[PDB]
Amino acid sequence: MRVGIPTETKNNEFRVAITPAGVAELTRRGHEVLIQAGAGEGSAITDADFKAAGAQLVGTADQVWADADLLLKVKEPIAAEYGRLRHGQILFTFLHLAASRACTDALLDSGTTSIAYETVQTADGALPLLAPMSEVAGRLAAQVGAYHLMRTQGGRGVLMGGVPGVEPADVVVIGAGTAGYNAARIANGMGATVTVLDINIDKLRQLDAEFCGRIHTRYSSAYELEGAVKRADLVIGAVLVPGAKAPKLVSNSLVAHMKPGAVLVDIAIDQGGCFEGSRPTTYDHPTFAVHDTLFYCVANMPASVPKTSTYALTNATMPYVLELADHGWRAACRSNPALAKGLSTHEGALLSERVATDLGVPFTEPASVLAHH
Amino acid sequence: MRVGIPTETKNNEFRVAITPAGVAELTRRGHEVLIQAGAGEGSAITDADFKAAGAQLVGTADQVWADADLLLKVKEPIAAEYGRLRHGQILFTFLHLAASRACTDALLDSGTTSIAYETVQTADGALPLLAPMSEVAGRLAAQVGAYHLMRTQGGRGVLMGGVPGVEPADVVVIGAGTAGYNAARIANGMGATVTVLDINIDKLRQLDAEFCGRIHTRYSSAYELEGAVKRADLVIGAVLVPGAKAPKLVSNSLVAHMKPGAVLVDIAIDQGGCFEGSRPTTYDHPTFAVHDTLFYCVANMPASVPKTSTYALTNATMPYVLELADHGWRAACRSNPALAKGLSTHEGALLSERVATDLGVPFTEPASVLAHH
Amino acid sequence: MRVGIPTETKNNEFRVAITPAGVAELTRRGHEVLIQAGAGEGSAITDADFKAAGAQLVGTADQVWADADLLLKVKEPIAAEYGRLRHGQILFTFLHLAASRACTDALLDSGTTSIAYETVQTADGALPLLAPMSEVAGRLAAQVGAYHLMRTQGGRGVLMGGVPGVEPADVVVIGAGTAGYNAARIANGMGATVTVLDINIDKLRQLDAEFCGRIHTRYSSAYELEGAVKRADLVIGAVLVPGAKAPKLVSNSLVAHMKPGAVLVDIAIDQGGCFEGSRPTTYDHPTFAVHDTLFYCVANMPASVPKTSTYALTNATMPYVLELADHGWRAACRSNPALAKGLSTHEGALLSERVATDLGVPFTEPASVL
Amino acid sequence: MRVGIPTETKNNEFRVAITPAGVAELTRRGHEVLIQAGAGEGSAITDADFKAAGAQLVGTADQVWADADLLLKVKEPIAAEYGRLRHGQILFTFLHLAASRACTDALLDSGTTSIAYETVQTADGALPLLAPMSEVAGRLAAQVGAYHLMRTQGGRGVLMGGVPGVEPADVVVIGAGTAGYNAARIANGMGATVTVLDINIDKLRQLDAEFCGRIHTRYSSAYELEGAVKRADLVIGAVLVPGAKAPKLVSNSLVAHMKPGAVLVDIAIDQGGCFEGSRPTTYDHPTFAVHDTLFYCVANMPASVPKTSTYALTNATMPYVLELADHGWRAACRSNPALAKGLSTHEGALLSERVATDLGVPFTEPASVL
Ligand SMILES: NC(=O)C1=CN([C@@H]2O[C@H](COP(=O)(O)OP(=O)(O)OC[C@H]3O[C@@H](n4cnc5c(N)ncnc54)[C@H](O)[C@@H]3O)[C@@H](O)[C@H]2O)C=CC1
Ligand SMILES: NC(=O)C1=CN([C@@H]2O[C@H](COP(=O)(O)OP(=O)(O)OC[C@H]3O[C@@H](n4cnc5c(N)ncnc54)[C@H](O)[C@@H]3O)[C@@H](O)[C@H]2O)C=CC1
Ligand SMILES: NC(=O)C1=CN([C@@H]2O[C@H](COP(=O)(O)OP(=O)(O)OC[C@H]3O[C@@H](n4cnc5c(N)ncnc54)[C@H](O)[C@@H]3O)[C@@H](O)[C@H]2O)C=CC1
Ligand SMILES: NC(=O)C1=CN([C@@H]2O[C@H](COP(=O)(O)OP(=O)(O)OC[C@H]3O[C@@H](n4cnc5c(N)ncnc54)[C@H](O)[C@@H]3O)[C@@H](O)[C@H]2O)C=CC1
Ligand SMILES: [Mg+2]
Repeated sequence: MRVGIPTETKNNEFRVAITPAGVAELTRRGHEVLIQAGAGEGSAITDADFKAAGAQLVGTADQVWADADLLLKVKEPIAAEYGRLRHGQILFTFLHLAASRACTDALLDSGTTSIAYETVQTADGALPLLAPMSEVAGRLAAQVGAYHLMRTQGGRGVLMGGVPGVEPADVVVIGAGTAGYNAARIANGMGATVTVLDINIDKLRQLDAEFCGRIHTRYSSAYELEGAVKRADLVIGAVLVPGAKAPKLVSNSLVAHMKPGAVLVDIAIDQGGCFEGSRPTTYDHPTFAVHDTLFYCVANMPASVPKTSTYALTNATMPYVLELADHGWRAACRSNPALAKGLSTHEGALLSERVATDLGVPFTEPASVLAHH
Repeated sequence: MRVGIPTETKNNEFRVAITPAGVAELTRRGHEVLIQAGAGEGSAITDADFKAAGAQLVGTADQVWADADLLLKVKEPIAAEYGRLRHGQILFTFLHLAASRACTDALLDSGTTSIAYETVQTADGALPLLAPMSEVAGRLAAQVGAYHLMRTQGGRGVLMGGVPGVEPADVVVIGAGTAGYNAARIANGMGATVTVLDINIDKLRQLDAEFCGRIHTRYSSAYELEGAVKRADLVIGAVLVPGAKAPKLVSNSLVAHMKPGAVLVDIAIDQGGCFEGSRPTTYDHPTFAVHDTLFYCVANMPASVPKTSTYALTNATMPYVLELADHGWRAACRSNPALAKGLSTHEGALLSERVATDLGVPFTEPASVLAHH
Repeated sequence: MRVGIPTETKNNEFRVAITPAGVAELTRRGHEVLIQAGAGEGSAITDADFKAAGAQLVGTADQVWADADLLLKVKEPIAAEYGRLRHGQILFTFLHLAASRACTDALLDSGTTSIAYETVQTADGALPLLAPMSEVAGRLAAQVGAYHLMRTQGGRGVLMGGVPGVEPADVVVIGAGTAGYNAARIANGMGATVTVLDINIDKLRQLDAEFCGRIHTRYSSAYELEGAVKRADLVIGAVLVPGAKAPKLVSNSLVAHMKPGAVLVDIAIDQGGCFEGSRPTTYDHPTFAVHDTLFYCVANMPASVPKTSTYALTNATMPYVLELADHGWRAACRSNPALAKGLSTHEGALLSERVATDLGVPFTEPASVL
Repeated sequence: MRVGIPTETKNNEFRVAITPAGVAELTRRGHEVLIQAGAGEGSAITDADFKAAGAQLVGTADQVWADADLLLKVKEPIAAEYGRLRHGQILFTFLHLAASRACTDALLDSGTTSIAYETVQTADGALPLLAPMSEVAGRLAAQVGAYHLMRTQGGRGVLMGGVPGVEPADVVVIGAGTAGYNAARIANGMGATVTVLDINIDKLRQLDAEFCGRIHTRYSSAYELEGAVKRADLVIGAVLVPGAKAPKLVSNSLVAHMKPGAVLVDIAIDQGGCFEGSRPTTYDHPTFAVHDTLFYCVANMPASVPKTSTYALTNATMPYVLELADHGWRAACRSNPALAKGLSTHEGALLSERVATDLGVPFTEPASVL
């Protein structure tokens, strides 16, 4: 088949959905790889690099979308792209549909077959395609929160680690999964006093073992979260219900009780945000004020480190890409239950139950389009 | 005596040279404390805070300078303050004279008695007043370097710590003293691969013990510096020869051979900069390009974290401030050789040999102004 | 029943198939334990140590083999022992039958019932009796790579950990499984800069968390693998692909590009080696040159630390030995599918499909004898 | 001035007294650096590497010695080199003149000015040019001890780290100084249970603080030492008594009570062993039996890892070398009392009191030549 990779178009999106190694492997398997000229430049992959691997370089985004049977992207199609969505094409990208009725409507109305990276889910419950991005986003959350804590950024004016005799920053991380663990680890590596909250006590046990209690753990209740957030210099919101809209855990009323100059980084903004006051921001204008605090709500965090994140992502996705290319969406999803959990839309049908409930749209069973005859 | 603390006037300087605890202790000792209205607001110390501790709040900077027997500051006087310098006043602050003939001439021509925080030196050779600021600046250098490595900042687009399976940032720190050690420590905590260079092998031994060889150490020669710098994503310049102009260790020629979008943070900018291309920058406009790299050269780094740095500084300076108030400069310096080593100017005489050598200006022995009659 | 443990007879094999602790447990359960005099001396277990535990010490190998209902060994029987193989006896040892037609035929001709340690396999797919040997081999690879890096051994002359101000050895481990993990851990403890490569990202993620990034991890793409190997003073090959010969990941062409005196330790030599240029070496002549490089490829690494290895193995085999002794092979294999997976021969029948196809011998389904 | 570096000519000596970094610093300052073709090959430094840094490479040892004002070496001049020693040249190398009347007399007869690396000494009493060699030797001790513990080398057959469920090696380090600290650190990083003994309780506190109690510490007495050694798989002797030969802390009688196959590495063999049974061993035959134990006694351990050792040493000597070249011996020694402590010979006068006492030669006070 033809697999196509357009340039990413979201604000400051420097990533690309394939590397030369992946192109050479698709070409070796008999596939045709079409890449928009310049697509890899943000990640320092030249057109010449992609060409040497076996790709054909096309001039326009229109032609990539039109000719590709399998379309690989990094982020979700935005408004100026909805017109390129096709019936009978497979879209394989991050989608975050529970957070976007407009994105969902566009996919459904086009009749396309889309599979979301972030809902591909193995039997142990892990999300292997989201994982590398959560690792990047969590590590970044610690450094951006540290940066915005500087008084020159409107922040409280506290050094992450303090210095001998002087208190460090108090950091609260909500969520002890991939992003929360990575945020906690880097914040702790910067010398900050880190508390992590989760409702999953086994994830708290993992953190407790790994850092020998140096990273504090608290069972997450409204009662506990409220007290921890009031004491915080920096709050990192890192919760997830897979494929679903994030719960609002930090109320604006609570934020009104925070220290002036406190910073809140909502990593969960891609799924709607776990702070009441959260709304999507961009790398161009990443922050806004709520009461006396600073909110940071960038929904494509890993875009700023594309030399890291482009490879981290494709290291994980390529095995699924190869199966989709070789066998098509239906056979690949039948052969691989984890891939099938990524099924999002097909021929006008919403195949995600959580997204269906979250948006108030009718739900079609994934087992129906995968049923045998 | 009257001890006067004006508002700092350097770009983004939120620190103040005393706290209410210090003010209360001088007042207890029978000294009058004059503070410019608003001097502590950057460090969240209100005029009310200073008044409750016993300070007289004054409206203008002109009055503080004119009335004060001992004038406490954080940074060196700048041009708009040159006219405020006075004969018969003791000025106690960070001076960095070897890096400013203009500041030196202004202090000499005024006839003022000045004592540099950064040359107060104990018999073991340590600089106890520079140290806390070096700790702050070193920790900041790592977080600020990480930030500027983001592609959105014009950086290489590499995450400090990488993520599993993907290479982390390569960080080179020049200088294994207080600032370098602290920069290495934080960069390493962020997951970067850190190499520290020094000519002092016992400082390398210290780092090797502390992080179990996780922080790499290399004997500093031009040859090792070159190889190290060419491989670096982030270079942190942290060398010092106490009281002297910093040596130029990274040439513009070497910078031309660096990776595109590499970041170089010159902490040693306050002594003239240890990179050939360094010139002083501000928190408003901190970076500029040299060849295909970004230089960061802020000479007042600890100003961005005044909640940490004002307290760290005053924790260290206050013991000396008390001796100067109680006994005046000559008796205090006679009784404390460490304080005497900070002596910089008196009545048009330059009392620092390193500054005199580096500026090509006549030197007068500190012992001669301290001699008994 | 009677459990017999003879002295190992293969060259440089100093291990033994039981310790005093296992002897005491068998004996407490009512079993007789027969041990050949001197069997434990290679592993620093004296005859007195075994007797104190309850063993009957026996003068000759013949008597042990003759009187044992269950015969425990470390290595496969070799040619001078083929006549000792016995119908109605259970043999439990490392067999590696796909590697020896001679051994397979001897086992088949003997009518004996044999169970191989290396194919005992639990439901998650782990091999609990190979595991301890992979741990030992991994840890040894770091120590032996360090030694051979000394210029007096023909290596580059680089100390694993450097000294302050001086560059440590650059160590690359290919494979993040049991042996590779253990290799990485010790080499990192010796102060080397360690990079681990794997195609399994979960295993890299585990290494990253455990050492907080001290041990570097790279996804095993051709570009990353070749880059890492070119920079390396020491390469440790610790790859296994289930059911297959080791892939040749390091080509002679790549080796021509390495630093002179660089050392390559191929743990996976027991599956053919994961370097193009690997071939079996010996404790007598453990290294050979390929290009300007030193290869080390010893197939029986754990034999070199028999005091450690004997305990690692027998701690792992113990629960299976106790079930076999208490219940007999058929009931024990019926009750424990992990054990049943080790079933190798019974009464002239070959019970492993992999061995059967590899050797060109008729396969008999294990279900048919159970 | 002209700084000359000849090839080392002692058997198995493959270090060199300068690196390209050193050559570049000397040449940037306007000095001429002359290096015998092939001098750095043992340390993986090619003639090309030296030339690129600014060295002139010369075909013969004779030319280097004849043309050099400052002659840098690693070992003492040997008999074949006595004819090359010159009045008006400065020699800077490890000399150990107390150990050789023949070398001392050749230096005196020649009229040469010589400075011993090993007696350069700062005010706190430290020997900064011996220090990197003690670091290398201590780290090497742990790796070679691990290797010789293998049963295939005649050791007990014990892996340093054990493996889960199995006992690690018991390692005893005698001396918590530079070599001892470094041996303890590497042996601990290999997973061994390490106990360090010293009479200096402050060195013990440093070890306790730095490894959080994981490295065990015991006050050194004959009684404690007897107990520790009897439990040890590996003993590392790393004692130094300033101004004296190594005390014999481990008697042959004690060695008789040790575990069979225990390994003892005597780092202090250069002063001429802290074990009663120690005698010089060689890289050809590095170990020998005492009772049921294996002794390792190599007097030049750092020559094993020349790439590491050369850089460790020459990074240490570099600032002294730059002073000598920039300012000549007289001004450099006057300005640096540490450097002056290394003064050995000048114009037939012997400037070390210790050497003059030991050999029965007249002593000339170094201050009288300065
Ligand atoms: N902004 C960006 O660029 C990126 C955002 N993300 C987002 O980060 C979020 C977290 O991702 P992962 O850490 O990979 O997920 P994860 O599933 O590994 O962890 C989420 C954790 O939140 C916990 N949790 C759920 N509800 C909770 C509650 N009410 N109170 C306390 N804890 C609760 C869960 O128990 C779980 O341990 C997701 O929305 C993900 O899409 C990920 C990558 C990039
Ligand atoms: N920009 C800012 O806001 C601040 C700057 N600083 C500055 O940072 C600099 C370093 O301060 P500290 O770390 O406290 O000094 P320190 O004395 O503790 O350490 C300096 C280190 O540089 C090494 N060094 C000197 N010359 C060298 C050479 N040629 N090559 C390699 N290494 C060499 C020394 O051996 C020493 O270990 C000073 O200039 C200090 O004033 C300190 C605080 C704030
Ligand atoms: N020489 C000796 O004396 C001994 C050798 N061994 C052998 O060592 C080998 C490794 O054993 P274990 O560590 O227990 O296996 P394991 O199954 O625990 O791990 C092997 C790893 O190799 C990885 N791998 C596969 N293909 C790869 C590639 N292209 N690049 C990088 N990594 C890749 C796998 O993903 C897996 O994580 C086996 O052949 C085993 O029999 C074991 C004991 C002793
Ligand atoms: N074989 C070789 O190639 C090399 C040998 N060496 C030798 O290693 C030896 C040790 O050197 P360094 O560690 O640098 O000396 P060091 O002075 O740093 O430390 C020696 C330690 O031995 C301790 N010690 C003295 N008497 C003791 C006793 N009765 N019990 C326990 N501890 C005692 C001292 O308190 C001191 O802490 C020296 O003889 C040195 O020449 C050094 C380099 C290479
Ligand atoms: Mg000079």
